Amino acid sequence: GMPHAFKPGDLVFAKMKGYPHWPARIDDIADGAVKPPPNKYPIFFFGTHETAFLGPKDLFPYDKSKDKYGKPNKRKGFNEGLWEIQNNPHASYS
Repeated sequence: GMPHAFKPGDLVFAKMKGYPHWPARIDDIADGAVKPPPNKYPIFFFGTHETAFLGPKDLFPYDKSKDKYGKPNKRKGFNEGLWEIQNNPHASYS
C-alpha cells in the first residue's frame, strides 16, 4: 500500500477526553505486541508512561499546532512533556 499518514517518530499533539491537547509521538509496536485497531496508531504521551491507541481525529501534527497547543500548563507531566518534545523527541521513553 501507500505510506500511512502517520509513521513512527512523527510528532503530534494528541487529544483524549478530559485532557488538553498533549505533546506526543507515534511509537513503534514492540515485537509481538498488540496492534492497534484499523486506522489507529500507538501514541506515546511525553511526560507520562501512557501509550494509547488513537485515530487521526485526535492527532494534530506538531508543526501546524504548536503555536496554539505548545503552551505551558500545570497538568501533571505536561510541562515535562513539552520539554521532551522540544528538546529530545526521539529518545527512549517508557
